[PDB]
Amino acid sequence: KVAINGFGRIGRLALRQIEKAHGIEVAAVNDLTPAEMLLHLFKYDSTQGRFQGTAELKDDAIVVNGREIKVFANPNPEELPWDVVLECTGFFTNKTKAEAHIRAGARKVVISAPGGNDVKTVVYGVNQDILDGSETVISAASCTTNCLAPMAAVLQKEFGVVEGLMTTIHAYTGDQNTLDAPHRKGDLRRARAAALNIVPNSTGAAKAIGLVIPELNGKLDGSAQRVPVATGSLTELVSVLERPATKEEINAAMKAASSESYGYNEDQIVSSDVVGIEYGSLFDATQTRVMTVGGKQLVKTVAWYDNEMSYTCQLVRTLEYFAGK
Amino acid sequence: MSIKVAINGFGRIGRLALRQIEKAHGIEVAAVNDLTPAEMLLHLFKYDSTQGRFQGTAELKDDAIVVNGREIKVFANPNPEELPWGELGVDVVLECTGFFTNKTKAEAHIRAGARKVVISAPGGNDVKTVVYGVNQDILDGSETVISAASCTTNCLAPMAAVLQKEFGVVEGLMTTIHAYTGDQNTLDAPHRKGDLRRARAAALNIVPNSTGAAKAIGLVIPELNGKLDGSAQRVPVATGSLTELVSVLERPATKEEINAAMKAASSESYGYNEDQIVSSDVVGIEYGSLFDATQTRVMTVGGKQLVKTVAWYDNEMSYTCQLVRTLEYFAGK
Amino acid sequence: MSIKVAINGFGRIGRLALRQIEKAHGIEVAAVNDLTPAEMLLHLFKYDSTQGRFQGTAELKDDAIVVNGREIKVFANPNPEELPWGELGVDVVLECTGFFTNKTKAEAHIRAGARKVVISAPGGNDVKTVVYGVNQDILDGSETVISAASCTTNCLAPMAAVLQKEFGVVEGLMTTIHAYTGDQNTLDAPHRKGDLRRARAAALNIVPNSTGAAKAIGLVIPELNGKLDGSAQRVPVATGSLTELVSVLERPATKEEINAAMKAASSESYGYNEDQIVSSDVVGIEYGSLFDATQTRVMTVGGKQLVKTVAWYDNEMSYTCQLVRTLEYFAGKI
Amino acid sequence: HMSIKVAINGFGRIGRLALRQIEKAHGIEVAAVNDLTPAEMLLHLFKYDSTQGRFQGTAELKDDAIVVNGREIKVFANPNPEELPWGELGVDVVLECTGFFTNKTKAEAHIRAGARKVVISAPGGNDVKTVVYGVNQDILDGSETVISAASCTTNCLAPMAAVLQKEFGVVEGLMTTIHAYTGDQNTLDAPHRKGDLRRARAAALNIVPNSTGAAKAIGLVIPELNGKLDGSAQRVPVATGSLTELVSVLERPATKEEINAAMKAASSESYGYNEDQIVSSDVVGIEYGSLFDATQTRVMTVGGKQLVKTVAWYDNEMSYTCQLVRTLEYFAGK
Ligand SMILES: NC(=O)c1ccc[n+]([C@@H]2O[C@H](COP(=O)([O-])OP(=O)(O)OC[C@H]3O[C@@H](n4cnc5c(N)ncnc54)[C@H](O)[C@@H]3O)[C@@H](O)[C@H]2O)c1
Ligand SMILES: NC(=O)c1ccc[n+]([C@@H]2O[C@H](COP(=O)([O-])OP(=O)(O)OC[C@H]3O[C@@H](n4cnc5c(N)ncnc54)[C@H](O)[C@@H]3O)[C@@H](O)[C@H]2O)c1
Ligand SMILES: NC(=O)c1ccc[n+]([C@@H]2O[C@H](COP(=O)([O-])OP(=O)(O)OC[C@H]3O[C@@H](n4cnc5c(N)ncnc54)[C@H](O)[C@@H]3O)[C@@H](O)[C@H]2O)c1
Ligand SMILES: NC(=O)c1ccc[n+]([C@@H]2O[C@H](COP(=O)([O-])OP(=O)(O)OC[C@H]3O[C@@H](n4cnc5c(N)ncnc54)[C@H](O)[C@@H]3O)[C@@H](O)[C@H]2O)c1
Ligand SMILES: [Cl-]
Ligand SMILES: [Cl-]
Ligand SMILES: [Cl-]
Ligand SMILES: [Cl-]
Repeated sequence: KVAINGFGRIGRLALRQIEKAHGIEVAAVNDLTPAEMLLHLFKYDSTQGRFQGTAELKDDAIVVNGREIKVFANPNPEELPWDVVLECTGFFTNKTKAEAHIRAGARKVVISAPGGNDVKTVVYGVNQDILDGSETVISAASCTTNCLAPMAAVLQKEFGVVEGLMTTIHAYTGDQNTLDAPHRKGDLRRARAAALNIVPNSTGAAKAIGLVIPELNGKLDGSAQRVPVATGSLTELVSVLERPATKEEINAAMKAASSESYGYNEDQIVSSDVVGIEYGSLFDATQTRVMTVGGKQLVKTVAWYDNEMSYTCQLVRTLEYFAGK
Repeated sequence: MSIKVAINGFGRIGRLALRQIEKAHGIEVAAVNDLTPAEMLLHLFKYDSTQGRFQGTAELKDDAIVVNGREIKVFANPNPEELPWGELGVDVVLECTGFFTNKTKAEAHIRAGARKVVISAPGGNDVKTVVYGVNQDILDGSETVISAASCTTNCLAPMAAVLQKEFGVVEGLMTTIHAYTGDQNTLDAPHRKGDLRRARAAALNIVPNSTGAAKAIGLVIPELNGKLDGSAQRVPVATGSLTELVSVLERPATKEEINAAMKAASSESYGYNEDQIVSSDVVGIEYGSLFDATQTRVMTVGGKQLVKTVAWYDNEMSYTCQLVRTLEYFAGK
Repeated sequence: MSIKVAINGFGRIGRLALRQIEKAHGIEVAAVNDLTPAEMLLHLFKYDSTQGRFQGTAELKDDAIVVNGREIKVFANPNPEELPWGELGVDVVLECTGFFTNKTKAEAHIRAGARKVVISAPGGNDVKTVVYGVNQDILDGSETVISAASCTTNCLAPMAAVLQKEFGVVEGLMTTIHAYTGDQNTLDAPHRKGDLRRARAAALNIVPNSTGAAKAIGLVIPELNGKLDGSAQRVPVATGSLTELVSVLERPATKEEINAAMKAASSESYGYNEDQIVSSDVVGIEYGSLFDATQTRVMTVGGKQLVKTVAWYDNEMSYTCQLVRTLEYFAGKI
Repeated sequence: HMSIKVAINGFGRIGRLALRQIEKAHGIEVAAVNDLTPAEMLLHLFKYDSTQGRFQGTAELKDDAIVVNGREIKVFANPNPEELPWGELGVDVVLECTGFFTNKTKAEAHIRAGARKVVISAPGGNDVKTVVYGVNQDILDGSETVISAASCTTNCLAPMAAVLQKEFGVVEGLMTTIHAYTGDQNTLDAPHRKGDLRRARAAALNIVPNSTGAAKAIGLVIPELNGKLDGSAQRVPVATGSLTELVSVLERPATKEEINAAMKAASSESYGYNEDQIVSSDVVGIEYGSLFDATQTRVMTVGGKQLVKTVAWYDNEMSYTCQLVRTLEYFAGK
């Protein structure tokens, strides 16, 4: 029995994915918007396509595949009439703010974002075992961490990482402006028209990797380039390894760790081929480069992800695992 | 002493208005007001994704931007009552926020000490609406708050004026094919005003939306009152737009007669085009409307004629230039 | 005995045509022809920027693709009369290259031994032109080359049929607001066919361009012969379109009457929509045309009425489904 | 006492912008252009440009010529350079901008037609010297007939890579150019002429991985970096304007400030220095071949080991064009 705070991109897609899930179901959503607008945006999606199911608005609820889900329009989480709250508003990104859902009535909580260093942070398929169930607020990290972590863990376990720099070439998101206009958080680059620009912007995914993979703590950093695609992204990591490697060995080790969370690709795919996938990360063997200069090696590895759907499915896999405890 | 202008809302229209007034003689911007620190505003003034780098010097100071050496005071007060327009000797306020679009709200600037307001949007019917080059003569000087109409109205009005004078208009339906604007969302998300179509990702969609522009032609040209209506389709270009009018005229016409009549009426406000241009060629033009003779169609069936005429506009720069022309005329009179 | 189809031009329409024919019974694609090695065609069949991954299996063999376990021979002959259509027993060619869009050019396939050709485009004024759901009865099977018209005609025709049948049309002007297509350049560059507007960067511009969909409507709906014309505005969406028709009707009308008549005429080819949808909601629909009742306008000024009706279409998938409906109907008589 | 008379082969993105730039130059003038198209189309694309704006000058048509700022420029449409009247017109240098003659034997056709020298607007193979103006133009000794102005990415990377090599020493480095899409990509998903499965995909819809030899070419432009760099490209949906990231291991310790101060110290007309929070569209139309962005400099130190990222912007159109013109003027002066 799950509940979704923030019926945004992540919140609405989560409901779509939970609709296919057993033993947990979305019982209620909360947003800042009337139900008619939430229902419309659930049914019709510019990048994820039409919802595959029935969705109609009843009195104070929406009916998805025959079942009723209550809808609320409150900007105060403490005043929510609440087992697990998917926190997807983007405004309660730490334990103190997310503790307000617990004092609204609900037991546990999964923050759909980095939740700080005082909350356990799980990338499903990498370190979900660190959870023992007694946690009240957990974090599923960022979209980029879920892409970076499986690739980086394999590099750490199989060769060891001295250090690495990341570049995520990222779809634009709603925290960028449609056209040039003042930006709420003072970011001079996110203020620019999103669909017209390559936009450099900072990201902490690589620096914070130690929360998911302790043995990479302090070894990675990087930054982002936002580009005019509405969803679909990739993460490059340029690293110095501790032992020699070939492109073939690197790719072979990637394939060995492939799972429902970590896909392995050998086709000449582009970003739109990645829209809607359910892997949290899709390794691209075609982009692996090991460059050797006088015995010294420098390595580039690349993984794709749908920053929307890839993260949503990871959010649901982690949500399911956390519930089984 | 120059006419002293203050800009309320340093947005798309506000910033370009500053650019155009910088090149004008006899008038200068003394202050701008917005919701933002001066550093964010200065950056957006220098760098523009569709209109190019600012061609001039622009520097940051303590609560001010210095444009071509001149200090422009920067305020960040969302209540226009409290702005020091009186203290600064402001003559005219360009009201460009999108939030003070009627007579009583815009009169807060006059209570703050300014003499006149021009609203950069439709301002209600108890405020005169001026499309420069069509009906500015309706001003008699005693007005305090006026409107420069919408971007689309400034595009349609000169085209409709020629059709009415030369042939007479029975009725007409407009379709504006419009660049997306800041009132549309970057990605699918809740929309503040409840618009299920403006809620959708702007650069991904053909987005139908309503507009009162064709109805308001009935105000700029009274002999067209109740005769026009239309709608909009927002499309994924960041600026640059066109207006189509399908009309029933009262007298027979040919494609050549319509085009010749458009050219004869061309001016600094109403341009005349015969090239095979597309919307990006229209970015940054200074005509309020650019008639496209290549798209004129007069279709005759059993004596009955149905006419399509098309004009381009940069919904940003074209409108800004009409806004500045009206401002200069209004400040003189 | 299944109806054997070949696809000439494995492009946007050609590849989607294979997807739809794969789901059909009694008809199957035996071969495709393009100017390209099979790996490139297999790759593009599998991966599609606007229509999504192929929902099925697709693998490469020697100069052939295997779709859902079935071999489809692949050819690369740019001259269609040298294709082995007769030898393979090909009943119908879907002509989707954009280079053989009249009777003389498309007859190459009959010279190569195929029995019938359907052109996925306007085929000129001297070939039967069919919008499925409007006029497929004009076919008796003895035709050798027919046209399924353009994407816009399949959008315009069902809407215009209702207006003509229910109210009578004096005249009308169309505007299609259309996704950019492959006949426009990626960036500003010389254009092969000399069009100064299609030369411009497709995804940066509103691009006026001509279209014969309304002017040629008389081939599909005889009572509208010579009564419509119109034009296009190409805009930066990669697929998905709408058609506006501004018309003068012969008798008075209300928006509700127009909308009710559209819904009454709705079918698998002609959808009826009442939601506040935008173009991306229309990518991948199977209606040839989706009428939008929210955009209907009847304007009355001193008794005189001017009418606007608007219909959506996925110029890719909407047209493809119309092409396959026409193909199936044509093959059941051939 | 005669101005340098230039012919432009390929009136494309680079060809047309080169004409704009040469019009502003003293001592050099365009005498003719050649393409595959009638003069009306070339004139139209010269006046109107979706990313670089309207031409700021006069441009009119005549009988098989364009008149730019009052001066006549002859227009030809012959696709074999052997037959061009380069000798008869006294053409000193040909800017080879077609993308179809990017090696020495193909480009020497302009010499056989009567021209004295050729500059290829692209990598030209290894038996043609590759010149990035401001980095290595002194390698020309005058005896060259055919030279290359390299690629846009090589012109972006080279001044940045030169400062790091001279000031700190470079062990190795990997490049990623995040690059505007170009005309070698398809408008929508379609077969690709050269068999590239990613450039086959819709350009304005995708992040498109693609290979580039730019980082390897630095080993030719800056011989002390031979064999030390490689990299690749991601084409993204902006119509022009790009950046190049370099992740490198240096030979001596460095800080962000030292790296930036050295970049600023080397700035010139070719190599710009930026400290503002700019995005790609701010770079459209710049005349630097490379614009270093001090705001993206990163030095990461982990247990004494350092890894360095430096980033430079470029307008792959105008930045390269101005580099092309500088190289032309220098090459023409010998
Ligand atoms: N968008 C992505 O690609 C992405 C990827 C990974 C992680 N995330 C994270 O997920 C979170 C949500 O981002 P998003 O993409 O859904 O953006 P969004 O703008 O689509 O989602 C926010 C939604 O919640 C609503 N909302 C805002 N404040 C609220 C409040 N106080 N109470 C209730 N509803 C409120 C908004 O109206 C909107 O519908 C953020 O923390 C973001 O960093 C997003
Ligand atoms: N953009 C166009 O094409 C266009 C064309 C014609 C007319 N207009 C009209 O011009 C007006 C402005 O449009 P825009 O496109 O420039 O919008 P915008 O969002 O780009 O700019 C509006 C600015 O006003 C500021 N603002 C908002 N509320 C404020 C307040 N209370 N006090 C001070 N500053 C405040 C915002 O911070 C923002 O910078 C609107 O009324 C719009 O309808 C726009
Ligand atoms: N794209 C649409 O929205 C749309 C809609 C309706 C109708 N149509 C029509 O369908 C046709 C194809 O359009 P498209 O968009 O699919 O084009 P496309 O460019 O995507 O596909 C054309 C294909 O034909 C191939 N081809 C070209 N010349 C050939 C030859 N001589 N022999 C064999 N193959 C050849 C090309 O290599 C390419 O794969 C055109 O007539 C077009 O007007 C297209
Ligand atoms: N676009 C960039 O950012 C960029 C940057 C640096 C270098 N370059 C290089 O410059 C060259 C041109 O690139 P572009 O982007 O201008 O391409 P383009 O497609 O815009 O221009 C090529 C032009 O050459 C013409 N042409 C082709 N074959 C011809 C022939 N046989 N004879 C005469 N004219 C012919 C074409 O009609 C076209 O106008 C390529 O080698 C490219 O790699 C491009
Ligand atoms: Cl970095
Ligand atoms: Cl309407
Ligand atoms: Cl028309
Ligand atoms: Cl690489």
